[PDB]
Amino acid sequence: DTKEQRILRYVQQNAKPGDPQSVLEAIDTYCTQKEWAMNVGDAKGQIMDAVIREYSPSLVLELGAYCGYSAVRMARLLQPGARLLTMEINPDCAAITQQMLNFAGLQDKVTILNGASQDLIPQLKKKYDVDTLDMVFLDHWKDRYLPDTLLLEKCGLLRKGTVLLADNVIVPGTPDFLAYVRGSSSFECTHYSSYLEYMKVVDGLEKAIYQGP
Ligand SMILES: Nc1ncnc2c1ncn2[C@@H]1O[C@H](CSCC[C@H](N)C(=O)O)[C@@H](O)[C@H]1O
Ligand SMILES: Oc1cc(Br)cc2cc(Cl)cnc12
Ligand SMILES: [Mg+2]
Ligand code: NA
Repeated sequence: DTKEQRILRYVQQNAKPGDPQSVLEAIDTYCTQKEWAMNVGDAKGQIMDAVIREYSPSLVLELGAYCGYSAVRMARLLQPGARLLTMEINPDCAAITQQMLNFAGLQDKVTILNGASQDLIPQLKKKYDVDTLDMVFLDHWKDRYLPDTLLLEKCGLLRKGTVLLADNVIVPGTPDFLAYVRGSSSFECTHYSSYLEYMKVVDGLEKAIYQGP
């Protein structure tokens, strides 16, 4: 039995089926009262909400699903017809995420892709008929942010206006990623400060808006 299963079980026992809000609230309650887990969380969730509302992406890509907290957070604000693709390398996490989406009633707006981002990204065009992305949420292994971003660039999946939203750019930290996007005229960056309450340390998100090549 694992932490992630315990989270899922707490939700099935306490949340209301078909109700994404109550699912979020239960995950936050559990991970705040019983055992911490690396969900983006409610504070950073507020920033993610504002971003989705401002840009109204029709096609979103998430890197790193874990227990589905962030997938549920975003999918619940998507407009009719909009969709979320989420890539998860670990099949145990994809399973928990799938069940979390099922319980929330969001399964028709979200598609889980099983694999490593770098394996799946070059397949997006021809296998999943993607033209370009409207938004990408990066929240997988920190060493992957930069190479995957350059890979997204090279496969031609970004367009002028595409919103990159990167979590944990301070802790554990993604210095090479930040240096690249902040350094580059191809991206316009904003930093959103946020505090990780359990670890009592300042973190943040970076919003990088692509300008084209
Ligand atoms: N290269 C990669 N491709 C796909 N998934 C990856 C990956 N590297 C790490 N992961 C997955 O990314 C997750 C990071 S935690 C993701 C948290 C989630 N976004 C939330 O806030 O709810 C883990 O489940 C891990 O298995
Ligand atoms: O939000 C987070 C906090 C900490 Br600490 C570690 C994380 C690791 C991953 Cl892979 C994704 N998110 C994380
Ligand atoms: Mg994170
Ligand atoms: Na910049």
